[PDB]
Formats: sequence, C-alpha cells, structure tokens
Amino acid sequence: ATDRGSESDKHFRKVSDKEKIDQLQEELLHTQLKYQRILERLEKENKELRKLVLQKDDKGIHHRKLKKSLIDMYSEVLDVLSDYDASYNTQDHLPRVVVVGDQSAGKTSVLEMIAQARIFPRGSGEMMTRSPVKVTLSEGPHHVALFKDSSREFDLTKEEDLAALRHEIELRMRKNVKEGCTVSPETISLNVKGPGLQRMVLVDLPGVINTVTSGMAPDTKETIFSISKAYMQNPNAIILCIQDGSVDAERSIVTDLVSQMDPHGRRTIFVLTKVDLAEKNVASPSRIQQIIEGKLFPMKALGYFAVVTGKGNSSESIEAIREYEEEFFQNSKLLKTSMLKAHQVTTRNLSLAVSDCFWKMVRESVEQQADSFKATRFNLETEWKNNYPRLRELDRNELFEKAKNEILDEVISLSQVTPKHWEEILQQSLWERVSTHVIENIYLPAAQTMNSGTFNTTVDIKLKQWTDKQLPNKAVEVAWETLQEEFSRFMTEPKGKEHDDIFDKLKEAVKEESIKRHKWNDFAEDSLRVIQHNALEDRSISDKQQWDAAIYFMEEALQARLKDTENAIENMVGPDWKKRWLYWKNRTQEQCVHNETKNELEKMLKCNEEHPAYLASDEITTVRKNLESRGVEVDPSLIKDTWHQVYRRHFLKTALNHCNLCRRGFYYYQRHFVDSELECNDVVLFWRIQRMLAITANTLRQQLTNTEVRRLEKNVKEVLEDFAEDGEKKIKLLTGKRVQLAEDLKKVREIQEKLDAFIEALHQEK
Amino acid sequence: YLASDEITTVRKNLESRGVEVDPSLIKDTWHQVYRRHFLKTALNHCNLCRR
Amino acid sequence: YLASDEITTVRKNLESRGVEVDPSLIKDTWHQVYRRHFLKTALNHCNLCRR
Amino acid sequence: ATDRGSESDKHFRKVSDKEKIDQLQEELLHTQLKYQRILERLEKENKELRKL
Repeated sequence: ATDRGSESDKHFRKVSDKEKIDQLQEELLHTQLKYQRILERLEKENKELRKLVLQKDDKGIHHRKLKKSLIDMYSEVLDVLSDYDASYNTQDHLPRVVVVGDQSAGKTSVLEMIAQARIFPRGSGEMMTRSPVKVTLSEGPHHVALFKDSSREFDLTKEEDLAALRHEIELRMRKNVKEGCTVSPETISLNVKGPGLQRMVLVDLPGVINTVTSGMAPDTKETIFSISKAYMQNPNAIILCIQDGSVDAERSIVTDLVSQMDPHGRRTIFVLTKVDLAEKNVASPSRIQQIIEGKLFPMKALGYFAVVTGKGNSSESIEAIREYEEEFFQNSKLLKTSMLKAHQVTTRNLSLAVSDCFWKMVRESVEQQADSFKATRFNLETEWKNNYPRLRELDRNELFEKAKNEILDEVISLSQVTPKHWEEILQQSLWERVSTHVIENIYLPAAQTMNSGTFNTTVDIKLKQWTDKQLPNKAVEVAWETLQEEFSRFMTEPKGKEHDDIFDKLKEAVKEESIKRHKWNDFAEDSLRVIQHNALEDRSISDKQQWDAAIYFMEEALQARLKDTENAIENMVGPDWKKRWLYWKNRTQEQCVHNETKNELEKMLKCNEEHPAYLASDEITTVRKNLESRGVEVDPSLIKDTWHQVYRRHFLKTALNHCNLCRRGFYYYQRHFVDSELECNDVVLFWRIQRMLAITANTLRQQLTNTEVRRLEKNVKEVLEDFAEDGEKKIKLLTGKRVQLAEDLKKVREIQEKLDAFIEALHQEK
Repeated sequence: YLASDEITTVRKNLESRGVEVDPSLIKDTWHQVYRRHFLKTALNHCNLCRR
Repeated sequence: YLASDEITTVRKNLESRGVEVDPSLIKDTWHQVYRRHFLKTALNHCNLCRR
Repeated sequence: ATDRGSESDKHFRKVSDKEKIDQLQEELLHTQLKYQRILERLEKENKELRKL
C-alpha cells in the first residue's frame, strides 16, 4: 500500500517475458553480447574483403608496398583530411588543384581532357554545370576509373563504362544541391588512371555566374561564390581560372572571385576555352597576346594556356576533342604569328605545368603535414592533460545518460523518503496557510462572547463554510507545492563535495518539464472536506493528556498572534520611558497620541475585561472628546486602528491567562458551581485544529506517496526519454566535458596513417 | 552536507557505541543540527554587523 | 575480527579527537592489541584454573 | 622532481605504456587477427532468419 506502481511494472514485465522470452532473449542479449565485436566483422572486414578481390584482379599483393602509384595514395590523403575536417581551415594544409571558370565555359571539358576521358556527366547545360565533382589523376598502364565508394572499375576507352561512370557521378550531382538553388557544396571522389596522365587532384567547382534568371534562385549567385571561394582559399592550391574565349576578357566573371583569394594571381593559371570558336580573338594578336601574357587581366599567373573544349557539343567525345585541339592550333593563325606560344597551347602543356608544381609541392608538403597533424596530436595532448587529469571515460551522450540516471535515482529516493518527513512538511505548511482563518475569522469573533455555546456556534458556522469552500482547496495547493518543491530540492541540492555541476543543465530542463506534465487529482478537495470535518468532529477532551495537548496548541497559536500584535503596538505607540531617558528614544507626535488613546482604551478594558471588540460610534466620539480635553488630537480612524490592535492584544493575553487557569481547572465543573466564570472551551477548538492539521497533512502525504509520486516518476521517465531523443537538447545541455578536445587527438589518427604511409611510399620509390 | 564517508563514519561510530544508525537518520539529524549551528552563527553575525 | 566498516568506526573516533589514522594502522595496531589481550586473558584464566 | 607524486605518476604512466606494447600483447594481437578470420564468415550466414 506504501507504493503500487513498481509492482505493476514488475508484474507486466514478467508477463511479457513469460509470453515472449523465447524471442526476447535472442533479440535483446544473445546477439547484443557480441554487438561491440560483431560490427568490425559485419562492415569493416566487408569493405576490405571486396577491395582485396579487386587487388586479386590486379594480381598485386596487398601487404607488399608499391601496389599503387604515389598520387593514387595521395588521393586517400586528401580524402582523409576532407573527412576529418571539410572546412578550408584544414584543406589549407595540403596541395590541391581547383578547376573554376565561367558557367558552361568548357572547364569540365578542360578537366576531362586532362583526365583523357569523358568522365563527368554533361546531361544539361544549366544545372549540370553548377555542381562540384572531384577527380584524382594518376599514371597507369590502362585507362581505368574507380570510385572511393564502389568496387566497380570502369573502362575509359568504351562508351558503356564511361556512361555508367558519368551516371554514378550524375546520381550524386543532381542530389547534392539545395532545392531551387541547384547549388550545394559536397564531395564526390573518383580516381582516374591511365597512360600519360599526371600526378594531380582536380576539383571541378560550380560554374560562376554574374546574373540570375527566372529559372534559378536569386541566392544561386552567392552560393556558387561561397563554394568557389572555399577551395580557392587554399594557399597551396593551383587555381585554374577558366574563361570563355568567345567573350571579352574584361567581362570575365570568375576573375572577380579569384582576385578575392589571390588579388594578383600569384598561385593562379589562366585557361582560355573555346579557342576554335572564338575566332575574333585567336585570329588577332592585339587580344591574344594581352590575354595570354597577363596584360589583359589583373592576374599575374603561374602560366597561361589555351585549349579546345568542344565545338558547341556538350556530349562530344574527349578523344575527338583532343585530336581536333592538336589539329586546330596548327591550322590557326596563332602558331604562325606567335600570339600564342607552343608551350601555352593544348592539354599536354597545361597538364604538365600544373602537374610539376602540384606534385613537387605534394612530395615536400606531405613530408611536412604528417608531422604537422602528429604535432597537432601532441598540441591536443598538452591542452587535454592541462585542462583535466588524463581521462577519456566520459562523453557528451554519456553526460545525458549519467544525468538521466542521477535524476531517476533521486526521483526514486524521493518516492522512498521517510513518509513521516512528508507529513511534517505538509503539517507545518498547512498550519501556516490556515492560521489566518483559524484566528481572525474563527477564534477572534467566537471567543468574545459570554456563552460557550455561542463560541462553539460561531466557530462551527465559520468552520463549516471554511472546510467546505477554502480549506480543501488550500490543502490541495499545499500538497501540490510540497511535492513539486521536494522534487525540485532533490533535483538541485548542492550535496557538498558529491555534487556535479556538469549535469545541472539537464536537472533544470527536466525539473521544469516533469512538473508541467503532472497534475494533482482535484477530487481530493471533496475527500479532504469529509476528512477534515471528521478530525474537527472530535470535540471531546476525555482526560488530562489531551487537555494538555489542547492547551499547548491553543497557547502556541494565540502566542504567535499576540507577539505580532505586540510588535505592531510597540511600533505604533513608541518606546517606554526607560528607553526615552536611557537611550534617548524620544517619541514622535503620532506615538504620543497613540499612547494616550491606548491609555483610554486600556483603562476601559482594565475596568471591564468583558468588553466586546465593537464600541459605539458615540463611544468613538467620547474617546475623541476625552482625548481632546486632555490635549491629544484624535479622530475616529486613529481610534479604530488603535482599538483593533489593543483589543486583539487584550483578547489574546486574556486567552493566555485563561490558559494559565485551565491548566488547573477541573473541580469547578464537578461542583456545577454557579459563581465560576472560568469555562475552558477554546482549548477544544485548538485541539481539534491541531488534529485536523495532522489528518490533512497525512491524507495529502498518502495521496502523494501512493498515487501522485508514482505518476511523477512515470512523467519524469517520459520527459527523460523525450530529451534523450532530442539531439538539440543534448547539444545545448550537458556540454561541459573536455572529451571534445580528446576526440580530435584520436580522430586525426587516419590523417596520420595516410601521410606517414605516403612518405614511406616516397622512400620506397626513392 | 555530510558526504557518504562522513555519514558512514557516524553510522559505525554509533554502531560501536551500540546505537543503531542508518544514513537517513544521520542526514536529517545533521540537517537540523547543522542548521541550528549555522543560524546561531548567523545571529551572532547579525549582532556583529550593527557597528 | 573487525568488520571492513568496524575499521571505519575506529577511524571516526580517532579522526574526531585529532589522530591521523588509516585502515592499515587500525589492522596492525589491532593484530598486536588482540594478540596481547588474548594471551593475558588466557593467563588470567590460568590463574582461575589453578583453583 | 624527486619525491614528487605528479612526477611519480608520469614515471608510472611511461612504464605502463611499455608493458602495453609488450611481446605478450603483440603476440595476442597477431594471433587475434587470424582468430578474427577463424570461426568467422559464420556470422553472415547466422543473420538469415529463413531457417528460423
């Protein structure tokens, strides 16, 4: 009966087991015992095994080194840096080649010709030219392509495999775009190999635009720039600024972006596309010599190159395009009249120049960055050792788990708090809540009568009205606030040295929510009405022990109000004479007036202690006139306030003297003696109220401990589950641990492996 | 706040006396005794702060 | 034998009076303290067996 | 540095890391790598519920 919810949960949990254990033991623990060990065999070993099947097709041993070209190994290096941190802050560490240019300028054809195959999709000329791809370029004995995330090898000399390759890229391309924008940053990684291909890694970035039309979002112009600027920021990048040769160089759009990362073109190269279509330029030195020497641009490049990207056909074969490129420059005026120099034309020269810079920079740069990222682990280890004693047990998610368990443990312990403490809290709160009605409305008007039956009648009328209307509602409010306040205390107590600040954030978020998901059963108001009445209903003090308990509670309740009245009267009337001459506590004029009015009312009460609270109005006039005669200024309001305080003091102190007489009042009642003024009936009232306070507190405690506290535990578990699923709450709560710093120390181990393995490959090769 | 070691050192010290004590008895008795000490000190500080 | 927590009560009474003490100084002091009590009680039992 | 608890803890950590790369542990890793292949490949067959 003390608690019932846990029994129900255990019962139905056992029933669920009895019916479904032959499945639940298999699903829940059997497999899960091995779950931590199963995943490496299930997924990692699977990725290796199929890669080993392709290595078996290669017929080269996986263990023995020199299995792959140094640049093919360097693609994995860049990929691991991208995975560890895709921001430019980490891209800056290693060489890259950026392929950027005006929209639909043929830059994709430039990259494909450098790759010696039509590897990228060209399905459309608007959305398919404004999305990124990345391709590594490697030496090989055969022109073959392989994705990071696929075991399939593509034959680059056949239309079917090139089409499938373009299809896979396209499937990634047409999805890695914000809706409407059609432009989003994302990584697609292909490794293209073959004879004549150089040691590079080229990133084709969304085509650059200057204006927006009805078929595109207005933001599209900015998003492209944001992507375009991202890879250009790399100080170790070779930036191929690819411009459409059919339009004025002064009108280049990409240039105005390149100048934001290299204002003078120090690390940039100029590429002139559509040379065999822009006849107005390739046939005239006055344009070409400026465009290719670096006089028509603000950019002073690493080099300047001219290429043929296709005769307006977005799907033209790369092989035919290269053959036509070699034929065109010989056909064109440009070679004869030396407007373009022989080393400034065709795919070969551009590829070789960028290859030499990039690859020589890569051999030196990878030798630096292995130690850079290993040094970053050493730098991460100084901070982590200094911030906290060496420890990695905790985690952001584990912070939620630990705060969850702390909260549920405190909620349970709350449910098993000694009940007696619950009743003590409820009893004291109830008395503080009710004493105002007890004395101001019930006792004060009732005990001024000269008949015990009228005392009890006034008391009982006020008690019936009060126990029916306000008192039950007040008790229910007290119980609600008691439960919520004790819950808050368990959630927040700074338990000395055993307190953990980190969890506090969750304790506040749950404490708020758990309270709002609980409501107290309103029916209590009616039950209390009955119960309260019953506790009052016992008006019979049968023996000395209950007589003394009754007198005790009456003395306590009346002494509190008497002390309050006496403090008010002392402030109102002023200091005593002793203070006035020993501490020079001189009275104010109001205090003197109040003192004289008090003296008037007090002589009246001293002569006749039976006087009721209410005076005649002509008496107020007589009090004013007698006060005016002696020389004291007084008005009916001063008399009424002074009267109220003074009569209450007289009333309560007379009640306590009646306590002093009740303590030894028993023989007079057996005599039925007629001259006996003493009748001790207030004692019964305060006895009844003490017992009613006890009964109300205990009933509220029982409702709390068997019905409401278990509902609170259920609501808290629901709140904790809802917060556990909420990723944002975990992000914005329980953020204090230093584990985040250690996560970098551990994660950069992939970059450390790729770089060192690449350097040892440089040492096996030379 | 009494830590669990402080509570246990009180529990066993009383068990050695033969008094039968548990962590909740001590936690609540400690709260009352400590608050008595703390509030009397606070009233002494009341008297001090006057000057 | 003193219960693992009986060592904790010996520590509390000593900690309250101002004596730094640890469970190893309670086990060594106790092994010598009970070797002596036991044997001297045995010899007093000799004194009583004699009659 | 002598008779310093933090220096003693750093000395204790350096000796502990060498034991972690002891030949016992190294042989354990080498044998475990083959043991990961041994009594393995049954798991992919086990996931199937058709027999069940």
